[PDB]
Amino acid sequence: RFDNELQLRGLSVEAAVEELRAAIAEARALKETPLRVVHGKGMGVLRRTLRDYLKTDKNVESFHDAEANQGGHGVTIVNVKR
Repeated sequence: RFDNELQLRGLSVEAAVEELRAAIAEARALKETPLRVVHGKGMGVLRRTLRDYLKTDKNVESFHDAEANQGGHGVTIVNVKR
């Protein structure tokens, strides 16, 4: 069980990006990091599109897959700028 988990499974790419962008902006304002982005594995459509978005989000310090024990490739960890 975790804090700052964002549930994006079953969303469209556009909807998921919009939610992720809002969540990150919120986290930056509240000085909260890291975020756990729960997108699921599927055919990897959400993961790839959300990683693609994250490479240029102004608020992001870094991002990577979760550890194997904590969702792996179905979760992206976002380190938000402090």
